[PDB]
Order: sequence, then C-alpha cells, then structure tokens
Amino acid sequence: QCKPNGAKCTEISIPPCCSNFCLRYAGQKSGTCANR
Repeated sequence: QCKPNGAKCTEISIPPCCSNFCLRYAGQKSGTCANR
C-alpha cells in the first residue's frame, strides 16, 4: 500500500514500503523495495 516494488535503497535514501522490503543493508549501497 506504500511500497513501490522495484525501487532502490541507499545509505541516505529509502522508500515507504508498508509490506515490501528495503535492501538498505550495511554491506550494500543500492538495495530494492520488493515483496518477500
């Protein structure tokens, strides 16, 4: 309802995602809001 599914995450940026995930991990510099 708030997730874009197919977006990117970063150390300084993150999408809303109410059901999906944000791959803003400590070992990543470009994640992705997607469904689990």
